[PDB]
Amino acid sequence: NNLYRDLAPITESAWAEIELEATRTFKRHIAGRRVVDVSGPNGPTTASVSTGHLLDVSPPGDGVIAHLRDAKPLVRLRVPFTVARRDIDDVERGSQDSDWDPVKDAAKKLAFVEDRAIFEGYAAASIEGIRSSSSNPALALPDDAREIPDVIAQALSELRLAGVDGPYSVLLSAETYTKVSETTAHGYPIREHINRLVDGEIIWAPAIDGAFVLSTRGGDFDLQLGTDVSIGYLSHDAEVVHLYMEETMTFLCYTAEASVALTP
Amino acid sequence: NNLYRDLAPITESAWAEIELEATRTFKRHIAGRRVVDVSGPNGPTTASVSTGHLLDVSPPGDGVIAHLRDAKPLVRLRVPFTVARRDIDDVERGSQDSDWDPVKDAAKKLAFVEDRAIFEGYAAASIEGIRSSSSNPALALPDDAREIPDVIAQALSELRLAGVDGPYSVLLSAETYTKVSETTAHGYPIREHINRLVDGEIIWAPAIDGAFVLSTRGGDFDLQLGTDVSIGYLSHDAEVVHLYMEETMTFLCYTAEASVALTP
Amino acid sequence: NNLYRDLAPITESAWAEIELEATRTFKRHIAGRRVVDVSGPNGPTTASVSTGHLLDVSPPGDGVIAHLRDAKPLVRLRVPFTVARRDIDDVERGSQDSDWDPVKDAAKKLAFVEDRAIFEGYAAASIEGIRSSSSNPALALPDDAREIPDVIAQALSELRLAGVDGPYSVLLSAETYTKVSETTAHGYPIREHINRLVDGEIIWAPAIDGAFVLSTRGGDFDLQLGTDVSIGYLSHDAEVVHLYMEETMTFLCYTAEASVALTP
Repeated sequence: NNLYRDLAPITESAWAEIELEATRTFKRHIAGRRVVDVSGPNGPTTASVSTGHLLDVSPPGDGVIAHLRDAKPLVRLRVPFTVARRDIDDVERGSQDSDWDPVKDAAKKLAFVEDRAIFEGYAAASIEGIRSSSSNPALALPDDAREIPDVIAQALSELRLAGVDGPYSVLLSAETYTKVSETTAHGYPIREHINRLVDGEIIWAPAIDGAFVLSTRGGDFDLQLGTDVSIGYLSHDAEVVHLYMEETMTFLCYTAEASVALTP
Repeated sequence: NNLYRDLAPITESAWAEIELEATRTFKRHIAGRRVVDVSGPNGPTTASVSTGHLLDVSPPGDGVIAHLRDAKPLVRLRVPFTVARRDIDDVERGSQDSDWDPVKDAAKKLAFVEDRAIFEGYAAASIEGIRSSSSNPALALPDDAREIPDVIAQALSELRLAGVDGPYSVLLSAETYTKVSETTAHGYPIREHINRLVDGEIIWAPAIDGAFVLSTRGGDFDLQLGTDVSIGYLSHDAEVVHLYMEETMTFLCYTAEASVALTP
Repeated sequence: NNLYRDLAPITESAWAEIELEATRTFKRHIAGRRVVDVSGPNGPTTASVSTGHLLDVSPPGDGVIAHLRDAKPLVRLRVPFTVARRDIDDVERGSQDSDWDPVKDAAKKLAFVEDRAIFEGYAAASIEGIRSSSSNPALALPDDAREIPDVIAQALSELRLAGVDGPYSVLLSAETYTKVSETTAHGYPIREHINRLVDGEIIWAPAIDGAFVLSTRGGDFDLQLGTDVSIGYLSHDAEVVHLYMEETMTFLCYTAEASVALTP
């Protein structure tokens, strides 16, 4: 009800088209949710996640010991966008090529923001990313792609020597993903070697910079959602309708030695 | 299990006696829980209470609007105390007059701390009390007790003129309670007049300073408990056992004009 | 009962977390138990393993022949470690990132000790390892990884010429494992060649020095356990709890020509 979608001059079919486009774009442009554990929507009443720690505070009086409970607040991210009214009206007339580019742009922006917060951190929201939280030393991606299989093999060894078990996955930036896809060593593609090195999967991650090697055993990275991605309405005009894409979330990292970062 | 009561050299009967004494003392010395609404124990995993508000924060990037969710953290209060081992051992021998004075002192201290936090506030825990949160102007208790019925009648009128309804209750400090109990006007006790003025009850509140006139309709004052009063064990010796009384709580005031403070 | 875990100030959830971490780390860091035959726990009353041989001794008197029965005693290995009490207490408050690094370190130390005893021997315990017990001549690992497939093929031939049958497995040190994983010959990875040479499996063995080629038909290597890995409690303080990881075991090698050692 807080979305006020009933006040928007948008028909049911137009809403369905917009939602389909947004879902497709967000699914295509998101990679963090494919590795970390998602704590599903807890409702609009959720404002923070309890960590279970205690913080020393001044006692209310003599002879009393006081401790505050520690919690991490959620953050709400809102990406506004605008949709032309003629495109909405053409849907009911059988139009199959309505312009939903703003929806795609908003979905891409929200997905990139979420991925960067998960992996690179968001200081204002008190989110420490996987890269900063990792304790394993960071490796460097080689200049030539033919050496990528070696470095990924060095990281895995680290994860094995730290006691971290379970399937291992590699998240590669767009440039690194393309380089690995097209590179061959004496005619032998290097993807067929990385696929054998890694028993998990290679993930298309267009939002990160370098590469990440993580252990997907479970219980190391938790994305807490208070509210999942939702589309709402602000106002409209004789020509345009103003909507927004919204999400309330936070990220927590528990295991520091379950990730290795390969810098560019 | 976190109380570690199984490691203490205390028998079941001694535990029962200690708990009975603590419960009696805390019930006798507490007055805040008789007026405000208690949100019962939510378990050890509760660290904060969501308020439903939003705080502006710096956006993660251009074209995005960010808001943090606001929450009030809980605070844990711990009052340690010590019990002699001979008194514990005498319980199994049929002793009916074991020394539980430390338990009573700890219970009184915890109850007074909780009452003062509810009514006078606790800045370090971000708790704003009923007195500071109230918007109605504060009245002054008269020098002579015979005029107390008039001032209480002035406060009620205020509560009526602000639109606040429901039963009205008066919390009186120990000195004011005794003065009202013993005072008479031309032989007519003033308690029989205050009882007719007030359709709720007169509450013995030995922790507050002056007096409070509140509306007990409901939904104005909320004491959130993460964990109720519990007794735990720290360590022991050949002569003494070290225990503590613990409670995790916070207080929230919603209706500012549902209370009037009568200063001493 | 001899572990005295009931005296420890540790809750059930903390015990579960500690045991889970220890099991994960030990499973990740152990390789001997994946090849040899494990004679399961026989109970605390087991003190030695009978070999079935006889030792000449001085007769008690004229006209009598005396022989002592030969047995190999078990050895108990204990690795103490310490855990902070605040981390234990945070588990009941919903903490998901408690510090169990000491448990991981103890598990790694115990696993490495057991692996080195199985493969390199432990003279004080009268344990002769696989390397010293082997009768086949030891080969040398080549300087360049591209020649590793050849040497492993030389060892297998030896095992075939000695009459040893059954699946063959290769245990590689961490360095050799990584080298084999990353090395390629004219773009063709050498793992795809070693996997075809060997009909068993390639085992990650971070405790051994060079490499081992063994026959896993069965009945050649026996790890006798009197008591499996178990966690016990020694004492505690106001800040820390002292625990230990314990195991009673011995190792026996029967077939001398069922193993080949490739030195670094």
